Amino acid sequence: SMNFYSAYQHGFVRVAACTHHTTIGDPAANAASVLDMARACHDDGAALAVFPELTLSGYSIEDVLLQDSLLDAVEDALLDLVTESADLLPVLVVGAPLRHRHRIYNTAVVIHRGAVLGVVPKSYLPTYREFYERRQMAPGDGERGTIRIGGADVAFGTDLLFAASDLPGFVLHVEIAEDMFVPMPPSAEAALAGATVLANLSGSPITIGRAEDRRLLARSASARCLAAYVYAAAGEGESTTDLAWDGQTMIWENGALLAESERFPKGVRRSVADVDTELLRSERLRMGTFDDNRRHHRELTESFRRIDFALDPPAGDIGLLREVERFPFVPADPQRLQQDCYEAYNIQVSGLEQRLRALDYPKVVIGVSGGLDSTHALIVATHAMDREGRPRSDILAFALPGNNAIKLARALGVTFSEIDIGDTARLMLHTIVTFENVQAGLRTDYLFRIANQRGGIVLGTGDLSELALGWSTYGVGDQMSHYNVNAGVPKTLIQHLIRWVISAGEFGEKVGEVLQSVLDTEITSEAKVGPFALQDFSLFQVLRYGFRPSKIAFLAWHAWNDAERGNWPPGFPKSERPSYSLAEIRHWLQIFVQRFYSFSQFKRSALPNGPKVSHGGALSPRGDWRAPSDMSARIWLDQIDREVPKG
Amino acid sequence: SMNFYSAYQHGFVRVAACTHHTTIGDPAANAASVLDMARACHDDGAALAVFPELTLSGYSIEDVLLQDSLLDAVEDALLDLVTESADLLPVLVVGAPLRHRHRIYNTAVVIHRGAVLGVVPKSYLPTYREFYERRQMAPGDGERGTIRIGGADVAFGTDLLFAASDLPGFVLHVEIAEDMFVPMPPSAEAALAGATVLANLSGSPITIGRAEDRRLLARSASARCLAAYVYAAAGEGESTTDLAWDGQTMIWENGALLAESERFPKGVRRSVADVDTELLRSERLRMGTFDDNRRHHRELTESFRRIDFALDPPAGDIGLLREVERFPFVPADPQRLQQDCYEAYNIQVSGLEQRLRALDYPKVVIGVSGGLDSTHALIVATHAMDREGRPRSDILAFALPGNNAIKLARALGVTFSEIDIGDTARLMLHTIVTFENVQAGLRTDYLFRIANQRGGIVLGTGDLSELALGWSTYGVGDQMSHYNVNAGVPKTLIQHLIRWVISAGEFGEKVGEVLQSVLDTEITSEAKVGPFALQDFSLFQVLRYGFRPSKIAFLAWHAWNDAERGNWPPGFPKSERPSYSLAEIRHWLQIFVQRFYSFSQFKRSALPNGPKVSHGGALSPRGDWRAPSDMSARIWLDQIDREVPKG
Amino acid sequence: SMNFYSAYQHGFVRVAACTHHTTIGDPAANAASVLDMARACHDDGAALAVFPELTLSGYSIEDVLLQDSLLDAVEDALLDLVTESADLLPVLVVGAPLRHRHRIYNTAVVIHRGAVLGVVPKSYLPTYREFYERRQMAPGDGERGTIRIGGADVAFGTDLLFAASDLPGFVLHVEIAEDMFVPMPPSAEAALAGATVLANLSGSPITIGRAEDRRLLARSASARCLAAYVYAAAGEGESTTDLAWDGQTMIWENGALLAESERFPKGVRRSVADVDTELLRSERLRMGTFDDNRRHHRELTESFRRIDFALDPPAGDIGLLREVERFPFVPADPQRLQQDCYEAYNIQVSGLEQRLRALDYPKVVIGVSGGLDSTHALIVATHAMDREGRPRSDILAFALPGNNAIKLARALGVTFSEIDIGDTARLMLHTIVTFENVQAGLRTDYLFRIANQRGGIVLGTGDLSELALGWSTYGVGDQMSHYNVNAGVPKTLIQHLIRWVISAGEFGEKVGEVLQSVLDTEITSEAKVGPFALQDFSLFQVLRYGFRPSKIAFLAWHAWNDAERGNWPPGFPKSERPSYSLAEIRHWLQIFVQRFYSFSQFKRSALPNGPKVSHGGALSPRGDWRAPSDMSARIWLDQIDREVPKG
Repeated sequence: SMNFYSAYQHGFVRVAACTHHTTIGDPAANAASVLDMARACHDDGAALAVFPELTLSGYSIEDVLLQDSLLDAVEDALLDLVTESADLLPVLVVGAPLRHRHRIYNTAVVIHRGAVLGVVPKSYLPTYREFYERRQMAPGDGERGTIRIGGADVAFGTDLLFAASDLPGFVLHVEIAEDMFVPMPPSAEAALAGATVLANLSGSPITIGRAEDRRLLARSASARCLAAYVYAAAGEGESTTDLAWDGQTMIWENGALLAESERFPKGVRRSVADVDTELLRSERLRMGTFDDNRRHHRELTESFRRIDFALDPPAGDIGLLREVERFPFVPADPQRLQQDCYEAYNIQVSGLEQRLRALDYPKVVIGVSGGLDSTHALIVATHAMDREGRPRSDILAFALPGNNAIKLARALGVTFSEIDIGDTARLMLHTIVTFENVQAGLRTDYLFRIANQRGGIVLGTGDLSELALGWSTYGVGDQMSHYNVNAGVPKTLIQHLIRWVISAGEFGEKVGEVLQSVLDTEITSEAKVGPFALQDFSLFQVLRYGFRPSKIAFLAWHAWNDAERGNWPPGFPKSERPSYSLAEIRHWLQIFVQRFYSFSQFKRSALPNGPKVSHGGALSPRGDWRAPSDMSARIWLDQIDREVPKG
Repeated sequence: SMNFYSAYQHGFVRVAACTHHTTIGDPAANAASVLDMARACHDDGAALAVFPELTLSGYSIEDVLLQDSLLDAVEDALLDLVTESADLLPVLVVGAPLRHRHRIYNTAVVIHRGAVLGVVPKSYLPTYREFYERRQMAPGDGERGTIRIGGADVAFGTDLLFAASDLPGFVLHVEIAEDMFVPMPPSAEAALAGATVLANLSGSPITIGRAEDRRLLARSASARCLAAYVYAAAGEGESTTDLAWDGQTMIWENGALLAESERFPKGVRRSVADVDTELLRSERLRMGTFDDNRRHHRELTESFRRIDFALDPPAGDIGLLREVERFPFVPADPQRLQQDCYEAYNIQVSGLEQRLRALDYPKVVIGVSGGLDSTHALIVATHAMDREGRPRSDILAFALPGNNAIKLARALGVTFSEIDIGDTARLMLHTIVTFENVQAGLRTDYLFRIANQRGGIVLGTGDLSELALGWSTYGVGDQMSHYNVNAGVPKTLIQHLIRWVISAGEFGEKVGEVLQSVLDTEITSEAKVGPFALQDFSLFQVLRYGFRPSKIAFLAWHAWNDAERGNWPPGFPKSERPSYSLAEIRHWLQIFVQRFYSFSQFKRSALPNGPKVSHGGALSPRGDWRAPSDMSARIWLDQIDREVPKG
Repeated sequence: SMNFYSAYQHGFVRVAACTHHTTIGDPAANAASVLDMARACHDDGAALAVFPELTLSGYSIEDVLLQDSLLDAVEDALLDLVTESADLLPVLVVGAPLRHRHRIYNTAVVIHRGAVLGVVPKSYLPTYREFYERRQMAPGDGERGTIRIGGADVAFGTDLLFAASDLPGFVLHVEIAEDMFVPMPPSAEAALAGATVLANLSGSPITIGRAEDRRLLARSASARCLAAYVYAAAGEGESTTDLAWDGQTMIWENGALLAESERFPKGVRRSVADVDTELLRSERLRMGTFDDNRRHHRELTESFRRIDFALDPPAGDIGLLREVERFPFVPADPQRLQQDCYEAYNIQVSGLEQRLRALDYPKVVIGVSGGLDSTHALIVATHAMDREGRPRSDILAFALPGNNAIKLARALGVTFSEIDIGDTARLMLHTIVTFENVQAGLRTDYLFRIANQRGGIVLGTGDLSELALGWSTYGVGDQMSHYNVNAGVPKTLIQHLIRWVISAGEFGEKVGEVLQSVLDTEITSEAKVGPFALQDFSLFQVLRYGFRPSKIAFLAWHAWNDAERGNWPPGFPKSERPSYSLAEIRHWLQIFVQRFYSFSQFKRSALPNGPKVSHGGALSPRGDWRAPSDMSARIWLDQIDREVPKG
């Protein structure tokens, strides 16, 4: 029933930061650039278009700001833009010097569908180094009430929110340039009062290092305020009597850069991106201290004035202007991925180290199959022992048949032994896929018994994705161990941790050759539960954000349906770059929500210790995931039936 | 009279962030680690030592926090540390769960010289994902009054400042972990109330990406709050039942990282750095909107309680724990420098572009000597013309004799002409170092006359360092031009902009060969005014911070006296790495303050347009530097006589 | 499209202060005098008519105020005036004792178009010396709410503003007599709250010195409150049992007297004047501390009640009731002009003195052409040298040919030398109106070279009007000098400074004869840029107030079109009293806005030091005028095309 391909119906809001062509001291010309860009934003289906500080006059005109003809021309141009907006989709946020009471104010005028919703004055006017703003303009901090524009009294002040009544996830707040650089910025109080999209109009003459400063402050605002931050600075056309300009625009969301434009461009530029209002909503739902901070500042935050507007956004397929990683646990960017792998590995190792110290260095018993998970756990166990100054021969590795394993153990210098469970199984199957659980259980039973006998503990090797799907023999089974270093690591990341270890090369070339052989042999269960690439994608969206299934399918389809779009991490030869149809994503998603929400929780409910690894979450019922073991997944399956097309 | 080699006498404060060895549930053991580290901080002359969240109990002990024997043992250990501090220099900030009224609070105890100065509870206790803090502990936001510790009632609450009565630049405020992550952090209000050093005790279980998050928030706090930010997280010893720890510590100052320690270390680590309290003071003096923000929140900021203590810091030579760049305008880090050069060049080019458009593309007249400055200006002029779609033959370059110049002009395809001023000079010297000003003036006179005749403007090529020192023939002279693209660029950066242009290679190999020849010929005036490396060093300290001369000499001596210490930017063969004695630095500094404060302002007072380039400042009297043309430098010279040793 | 001849369309508001004929204790008679005067105000197109304190009863009637028949008769008369006002243009402000709650109040009733807008009680009732007011009447300070008049509840209190909704520059506030004499008058808070026109109804028995006291307080109110102040006192008809009355009325604007009436008149009198609401608006726009004062008293100023009314003023030519000086820099009044010239001369001299001291008394090099500007600068240079005890022979004066100059230098006893640039020019024009810039440049080049050679500085002589219009050879040119004493002095004032110096006679009769010869020869460039009388007129309006071009043309046409109207300063024989048509004023104004806003700023952007002289402004880019060097004057030219008739 929803239009599945509509970004607006999935909770996105399309927003634009625009750098126009400045004609200093010519408001009709600045307005014609603005209108042209605003029409491009309309054609793109954008809900918001933010322009540079003092758009209609030029930022850089100093005492010209005070000339009656300049100020009159700004009013005439502004009113003409307002009439134009009757036919434009986006809210426009346009800068203007405007008269109010005794002075002119440096303002952002918020315009929508033929009306002015509000006028927001800059709160802090720098008057130091290259800035002289208090000479021409009055501070807006603490100003409230209304301003008279074109025959209407409209809201004026630095306490205004603009809330889309048909898009509750979109609540706009506006501030100007210096306002975001002070210790207590107006946007931070507005975020706590309910703003989700924070706009900044900037003039910002460019000097060496200044772009880094803008980025630092806008990025950290977006993170600390669990918000999108939409920034536009002035560019070509501002006076270069004493100053230069780079026209930078950028869009941040919760600390992530969604889009940015060319610095020092020839001609106008825009950043345009779909902000996920549900991502912002999900972060604020979970981070309770955000709301405790609002309650601490209740008087400050409860008094904002909320001005309502109806956006009436396009209902159809307008694409999705957003990078959606195929692997939420495996960043495509190589530098970022190296860092993640470094971090995961040390998490795993230091976790195990603390366990070994607290137990006065037991021997470590571990089942090794030659598979990715147990290969990597053995490497972790080895490094933990090395760092604790303990002999590698205190590692007791067991192959348990019902290849690369013995090679790897021999290359590491750990104690390797191979017990054949075939026979004990047989006497079991007699005294009482059955076949295949008896084996799994007898593996575990043995490992524990040897650990008892040898003064050791059992290290587990099962991974987070297996925990998510309940892929595991419950009880006496592979979940059970004294400490599982892989419990927090999703299957999709495991191969990269191994690659990272090989690249490290800190184990020497023989060990690297065996690990490489493991990767080559294992990479090329997924037949029952489907591709781990898709199941790890849904696990992240559910565990981090609680997104509904149709939202997850939509993100997954944009990431995965076309192998040529987007980016792939390192380690994917062209031939190993699969693409998935919506029918496939839908199928594996029905299996995901059933197994995750309903079937699998009981198996997780009694997990072994092991460290949390991913910022996306782990599944410890002592930690990130508290849930009932006895619930149906009916509503999630029904949501898929209702909202995700069959193909 | 001061001890010139004393970092404390130059306004530094030495601060330490420490990660100790956690013994969970054993306060006597945690306190013994703390005391050992605190004694190391004492030996280092540190004024402050901050430890991880809940130091005395362990952060990670969950319901064990509520056990009477744990809480009793924390009190006994805390009191014993307090008695120990009688003999230690630094203020210690140690975490503890402490009983107050109905509940325990997650606290930082601030300890100095045998007394507890104050107890600061955490304001926001996360209870989401891996955090369960509201289960055991009460929120401290809004709590005031006193807490009873060891027979004394001491200040308790999240409104405390600790001010060193003998070191006014050191005013401490403390917050804990999550407190810095909310939209309106307690430290931001404390900065506005007067805090200059903000401490954070953190537990912070480590996950992929989390260190980047800590960095983002601590760095941007330090920048937006014009403060130092001292952060310590827990490491080895915390429980790894569900979580891992990386022991990270770091020290930020105004957005710059001063120090950080090894992640996931074996054993304890500290970051130790000298914070420049005068840098923080100078930034706050200049950025008036910082204080406007305090006045907006007057009620909030005026009610902090200030607790005084006397530090009585070491008076002798304890070195300087701080990286002091030799070239404040030329970052040693290659990536940072590439960025700076990219930015300067585009500033210069786009500045000139706007001037050319506004004048309907005049011809551009430029004097070319073959020197660094005029070589680079000709490159800028060329690129500006290219970008504006204008013919290079509209550039009119003139050699004016009284080599690489004609080569470069020919290689660029601009119009080159060589006028010999020898003869006109002669008739001048007759009709009325004199010799050598007549020449300089006749150069200018000609250039303007040709510009008039040819429908053009004169581009200036003099640089910022020449403006700073008044190295220039005033009037009809080389200062005068229609637009100076070099006016904002200090001499020390010029050579690197040329190198950057060569590396760009966007002009082709012939032009690159000529530029390289310019560098080789020119690099190897400074005999009258001294080394530009030293004069640019002092210019930055004066223009950005207004530091007194003894402070400038001290920084310069630490940067420059030993060629083997510190880092050099790219482009300095081993043989070109000079070192300077204090006697030399003192000599050039006396010349600097006389020329800068007294002699040179009149020549700057009428400068041509050109863009500001460096975040350090430019010298436009319309911009960064407003000063009288008729003042003595007596007090600065006297300060040198009184406070800088002769050698 | 505007009616150019309409004072209302140019932002004037016509206001009247009226002294009526008092019939003590006869309200019908007082109302008939009021109505007669109000009809005269209507016929004059006045927007406001203010009457004396207690108009309807008589001020002086003491306990008769308390008689029921007196109070009833006041109500009946008041209601009848109110019905009459249905047909009158002006707001009427009429005094009445009115019952409210327990007492009568001394009130001003504000009446407009058939309704009572508000009733304002006197705040402070003097009861000392001849005043007994608290005996009969209650204080109004702090009273709010409404009063019942003629079946309507209307606003009552000392917090009322009356704002013309179709004339935003007209916001009225009313106070009574003693209210303006206390340290914190109600009108001062009303000005900060937005009042631009402050009315005072006064009874004010007249004694020796009292008129001076009224003037002092009303004048300084109008200045400190950047407002018009409209004052009317009672006259004939008040009881002379113990007191006399002088019927004074006056209208002040920003410290200037606009109009006043005959003291002790036989019959009624009115002051009627057009208040420039744009002048008040421009002063408040520029004086930021006025608004800082409002923000300091925010609670006080934000709570005024604003009562709106539509004036619907006459749209046609009603003349202009205002003295508009032909020379904003040259007051017509001889005493005022002598003072201005005394002040300018000492400004110039003391400026130069400080420069000479700071440079340890250099020789002073100056180009002397015999013209007004260089003649006067040489006199200034001479007096500065005399005052500093320095020999006149240290002045080095140069004639530079391409008469009165050598006479004047010889008469002063300075060192005179005549260099002929003819020849050096020639060799210049060869090595490369051109002709005529080469000369100007060679003048400058020489002067600087001689200054270098002789241990001196170059004094500039160019004037403010030349700076305004960019009349000057940029660069090496006549702008350039070490110190310009004329930089702040407009051309129109220069001749009067010379006349003043002659009258002083402090140089002796020979020098006076030469100066007189200079005036006679020079007085009788203006062919390219037009009459300096018109260009200085526009410069003042732009620099002081930022008025739009049509407003400037309107003022200039009223000042200049008829030589017989208005006043001329001293020094204008009948034959030298030009008049200008609107077509001429329009033509020179188009040239003015193009040169001033667009063409000329670059030449000013690098000005030499020199002191600000006129309260109207100077053009130092370090001082009064910060503006871009690269802006178009399109909007000002377009404003002229749209709004100023061709002739």
